Amino acid sequence: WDGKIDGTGTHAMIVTQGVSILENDLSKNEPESVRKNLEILKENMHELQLGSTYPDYDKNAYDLYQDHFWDPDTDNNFSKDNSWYLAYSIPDTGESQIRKFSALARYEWQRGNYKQATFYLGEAMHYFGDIDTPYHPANVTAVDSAGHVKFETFAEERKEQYKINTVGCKTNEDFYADILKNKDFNAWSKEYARGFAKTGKSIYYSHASMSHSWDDWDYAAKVTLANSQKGTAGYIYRFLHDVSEGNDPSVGKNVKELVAYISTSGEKDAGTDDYMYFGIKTKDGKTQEWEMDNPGNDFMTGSKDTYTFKLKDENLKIDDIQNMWIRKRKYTAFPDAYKPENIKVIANGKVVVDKDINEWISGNSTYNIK
Amino acid sequence: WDGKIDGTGTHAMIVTQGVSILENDLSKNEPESVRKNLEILKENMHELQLGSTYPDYDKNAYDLYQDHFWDPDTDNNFSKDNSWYLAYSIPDTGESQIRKFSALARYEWQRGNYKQATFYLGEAMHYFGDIDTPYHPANVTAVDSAGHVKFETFAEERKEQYKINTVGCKTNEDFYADILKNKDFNAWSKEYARGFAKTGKSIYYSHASMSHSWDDWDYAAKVTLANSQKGTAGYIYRFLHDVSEGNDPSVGKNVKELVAYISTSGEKDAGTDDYMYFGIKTKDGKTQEWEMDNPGNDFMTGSKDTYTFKLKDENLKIDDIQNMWIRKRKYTAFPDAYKPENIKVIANGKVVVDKDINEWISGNSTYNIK
Amino acid sequence: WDGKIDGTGTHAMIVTQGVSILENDLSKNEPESVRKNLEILKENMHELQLGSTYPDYDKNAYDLYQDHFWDPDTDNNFSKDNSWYLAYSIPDTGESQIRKFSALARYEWQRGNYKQATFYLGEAMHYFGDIDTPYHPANVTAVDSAGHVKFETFAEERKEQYKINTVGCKTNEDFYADILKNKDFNAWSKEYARGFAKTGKSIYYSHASMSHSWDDWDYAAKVTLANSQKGTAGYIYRFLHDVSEGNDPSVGKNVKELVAYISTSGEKDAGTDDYMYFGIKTKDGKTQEWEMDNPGNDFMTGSKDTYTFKLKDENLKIDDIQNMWIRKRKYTAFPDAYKPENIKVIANGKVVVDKDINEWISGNSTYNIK
Ligand SMILES: [Zn+2]
Ligand SMILES: [Zn+2]
Ligand SMILES: [Zn+2]
Ligand SMILES: [Zn+2]
Ligand SMILES: [Zn+2]
Ligand SMILES: [Zn+2]
Repeated sequence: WDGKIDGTGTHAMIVTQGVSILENDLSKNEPESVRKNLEILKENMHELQLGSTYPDYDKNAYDLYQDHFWDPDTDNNFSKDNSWYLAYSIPDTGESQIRKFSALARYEWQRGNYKQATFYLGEAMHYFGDIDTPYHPANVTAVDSAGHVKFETFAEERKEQYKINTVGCKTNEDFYADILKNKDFNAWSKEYARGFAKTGKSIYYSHASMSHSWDDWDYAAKVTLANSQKGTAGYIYRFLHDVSEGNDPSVGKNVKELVAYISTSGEKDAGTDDYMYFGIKTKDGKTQEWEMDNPGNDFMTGSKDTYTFKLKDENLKIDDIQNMWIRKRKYTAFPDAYKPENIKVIANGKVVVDKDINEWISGNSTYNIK
Repeated sequence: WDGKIDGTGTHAMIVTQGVSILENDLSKNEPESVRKNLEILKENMHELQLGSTYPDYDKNAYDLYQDHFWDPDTDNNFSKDNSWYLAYSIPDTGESQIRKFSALARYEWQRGNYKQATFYLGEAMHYFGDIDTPYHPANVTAVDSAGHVKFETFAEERKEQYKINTVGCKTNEDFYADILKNKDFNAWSKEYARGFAKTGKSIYYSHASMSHSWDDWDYAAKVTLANSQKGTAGYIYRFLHDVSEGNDPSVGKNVKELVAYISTSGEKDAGTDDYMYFGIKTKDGKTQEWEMDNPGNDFMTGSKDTYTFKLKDENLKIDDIQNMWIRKRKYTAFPDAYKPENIKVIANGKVVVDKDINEWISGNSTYNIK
Repeated sequence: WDGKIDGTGTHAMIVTQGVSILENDLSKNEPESVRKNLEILKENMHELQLGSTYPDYDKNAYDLYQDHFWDPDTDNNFSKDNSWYLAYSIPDTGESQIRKFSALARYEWQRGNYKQATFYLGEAMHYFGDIDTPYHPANVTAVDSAGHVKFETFAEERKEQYKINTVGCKTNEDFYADILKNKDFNAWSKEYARGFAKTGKSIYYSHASMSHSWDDWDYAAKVTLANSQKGTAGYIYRFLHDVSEGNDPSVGKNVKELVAYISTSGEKDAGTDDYMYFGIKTKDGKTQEWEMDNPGNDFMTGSKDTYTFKLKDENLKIDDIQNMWIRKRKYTAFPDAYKPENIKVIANGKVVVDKDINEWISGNSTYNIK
């Protein structure tokens, strides 16, 4: 969808209505922790709005230029195993960005950093809104410097007519109750979000592609903006329950993937053009390394980069992973020292590592995170 | 496919061959009721032919302009639940039109209205033929006022060379026998039709898209017109067995959806621009309402409109639904009375309500159907 | 991918690296038969390279003009049953060409014809490489006389930077060990290859379609060429194990399909324009015939044509099929005798019939193969 850097536009309308929806549908029986966390979120509405529009205007989204249109099966295809060369990091998808930003928001909320938690939650909802956008051509025709297309600017002009204020039921029944059933957030999210995204692709073909009339486009905007608002209210309800009840979604499960979220210092020359690798060592002395490389320019000064790693040994638990590190390898003969500010490592929806570094890494060097 | 308003063209050839196929393959052991109903259908061939081409030339198909090309997974995506905002009616698909017109044909046949039953059966086969048409671009390039494209007009010129006169086996064996196995018509139809539609999408990419040669196009027309004729013969065989044996496909199952087929009187000003809602009330006093809104202009004078409703409570049987109604809500301050001629409600492949109304509904009023 | 008729280019690089990969990853425990067959393959590298590029420059690929881009679900859709008119032969797909050429290579290797076996194996890998090529528009824009597109010529210029030399593990662990688990080669191949092809379609939409930048294209070439090389090393490892251990993948299973690979003599006028049919007769006297017809010109002088037949009776074993034949039917009144040189029939991954003919077939005649 469209949105503006000041926290206005379609994206901000969707998360604003998501909270309004929950306030209207919130059952009388919901626990007081959930009701109290909803009021903290309401206090931080402006951050939720900024978060919701930010990803289209971030720099780190690899110089470029933004395109937030994926085939709905991308995430599923990338999860398969066999079909990915394991030494390469997996690219970000709208599906994986929802999970990463969700894990970050839960982590921040729990340590009492509500401003930052809500900004991250907004960013998760941005990507959910994008995967529900009914636009799936092979070749994109962008009309602005932030990578939006005409269907989104058309909906933007008309956004106020598509607002909804209830999902049709209270949070003790059907839609909302089914969202709490699966404890594994990542597993739930993958299936839940995929349903909305596939319906958006069907609607692209039947009503929103460029050959369709303006009436069809208006209809496509109405139904997909109502699906966006409903799906968004569902994520927010799930979020409130997870942080109120102190749910850990990672509890017990194998570690198939690890996600690194790396913040490079804003200091002049802190970025690097050398090869960077992430590595682990398990309890039984087996190791795995990965290349950290996304399409654009990785590890630029002041960037926040995301790398997703697929494990070869699928039977591991988080507690089996004893050590982790980052390793630099010189690309040229000329020094290009690297200064990370902080690294967060996420496994099954939990931030398991949050380490401030703020040290220069030079030459061919291995920096131990743990 | 192409077709003409007088019951000629590719569509009419497909249903004509569908009956010819069944006459050739009809086993010696088929019951006399099936054989007798086949002769009544043969007597009404002209209606089957008109029905088969009519939907491209109907008005109510929302002013417009017609496009009968859907992604094969549309129906499946729309059935999911979670991914549809329940207050909105679901849009018609080629898949859902086959089920609606099939239910109407069975209903009419059983009350001895063979002309009308066969016209409805033709209309069901029109939509099956369309979903088997190998044309699935994101953007459609229509070449006539009825929304046809060049692949269909190319096949139209060559239609007589693609005719088949047998599916390769008798109705006591394989293809035909498997069609009778599943008693739930709607469930069978969904899976059966989807196989032909997906094969049509594969063939679109390998042989029928515009970059392919004329030889490839001819091959695509040959195989997909033979699949259309075979699939059509199968539906007709299933129809003959269902009406001969007095099968009820709705028997026992939960009501997940309700379909309203509304005929608005042809009387001047009978149509309306006010908001229209459909509603039910179950045995335990729980209610649900839906907005009736399709992309074009709903409830126009003399129109026959179709609305598909998704139930929130998935455990209901037909006999649990005690009352149903339609409710009007004024859009402007100026009167715009509405006059329906008849409403048919369909649940799991059965016409459960068939009520003649022919009364003016005004103001903000609730009209009880039952 | 691109490639040249002299056994150079991207395709040849992929199969060359596939062997290099296996040499690096080959476990110390692999049996000496596997190690010895790898050295015979290394001796025949030039044939593996020629095989890998040949299919883009063959004539029989039906005059035309080549297009090796399929939707990933094509093979799966064609296997369904119900959705194919059984009297017509099924068209070739990248998926089915991998299976056909694999069966031919295994057959040749076993009779000691290593040159020809390795050339066939190359041809199987050509088609695997194509289905892993991330290019899936509805309409193709070819830029050379062999049907290549700009994404492939762009990767061709840069091919040397994308080479990999290991899959990341030894052949005693994970990736490689899972490849030997399923004994039914055809079943394994269908699922294995489909994973790579679906990932290629996702990458087409996110990075390789024409609207994406050059950086995105470079990234798409890197990951998909590494997937091609990895998948290719896996097929080659499977091949070495199947021929070393004398595996029969057909053992026990029902015959759902039969594949005919027909070589027409190079003699002047050996080809034919008459209708050609293939037929069988089972132990219980039941027969089935099929039309042999592909989109282009079938049975041209010196051609090697492939026809895939779907059986109606799905419960048959290979030993139930007693007789097979080819039947000619005059198209015109003027003689057009046909001279086949050899017919190979393949069932579940085994060459079950290999008959030299080299006899003229005239008029309306049935030629018994067995
Ligand atoms: Zn957006
Ligand atoms: Zn976006
Ligand atoms: Zn049509
Ligand atoms: Zn139509
Ligand atoms: Zn190629
Ligand atoms: Zn090729």
